[PDB]
Amino acid sequence: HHHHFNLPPGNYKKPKLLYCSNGGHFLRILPDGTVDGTRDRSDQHIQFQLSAESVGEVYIKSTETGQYLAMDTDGLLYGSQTPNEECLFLERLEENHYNTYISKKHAEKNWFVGLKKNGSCKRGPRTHYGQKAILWLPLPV
Repeated sequence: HHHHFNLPPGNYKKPKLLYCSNGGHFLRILPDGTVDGTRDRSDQHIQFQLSAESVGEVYIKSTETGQYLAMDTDGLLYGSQTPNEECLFLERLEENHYNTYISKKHAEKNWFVGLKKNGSCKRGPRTHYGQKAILWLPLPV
């Protein structure tokens, strides 16, 4: 392992919203596969169903479009129609409170799922431990 194994409490029984502490945005995957953040709580594309592959490994799937959150070879997030190796994330506790999601594929590079204060996605290499951009709070739908 290249990372710790402090896991967050909670389960995957129900869908959730993923709120980024940084700019207070909800993660969003639009129909065309575009990923970004929005403050609009009434958005129909901010609801996600998380599921565990192995302990601590998860898929993040849009309940509205069925698209899986994924990070490509150059670190950009995108919505995938089918589950693949780029869709697996290491879900961990951070700052004893928040949830972080590390690309499994690029875990050695410490590429995280994260949003900038303006709600745009951070590219893998631009993320790192210590940033507010990578801190998530899972909320009930």
